Amino acid sequence: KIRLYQFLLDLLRSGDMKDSIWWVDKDKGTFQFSSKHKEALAHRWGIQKGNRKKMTYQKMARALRNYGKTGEVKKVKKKLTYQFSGEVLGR
DNA sequence: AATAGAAGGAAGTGGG
DNA sequence: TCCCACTTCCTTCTA
Repeated sequence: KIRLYQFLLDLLRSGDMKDSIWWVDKDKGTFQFSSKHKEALAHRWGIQKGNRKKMTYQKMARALRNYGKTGEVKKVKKKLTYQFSGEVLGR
């Protein structure tokens, strides 16, 4: 199965949920979720994973925070905004 | 109060 | 056995 950060990067490259997620500065790898439409994207993540329960944004962001230590995704001090690492961006 | 974003400890589930 | 990569649950704090 696909990793959460790759799922998000794939969405950003494809544009298929442009109303739920978008680049802020793609050169830097910063991206931002929609306040009003992020849940639809969280639902898709859960369904792609086949999880038992409905996925929520809160649980999705809980997983996102676990990347902070290893570095694939880091929280940015801006509403609903995160940043991929250069390594993730290159791959 | 109502709403929302952000946080993380702890325990459960998957597939190695 | 025991880590992977989250998922789920619950509670806290700030704005």
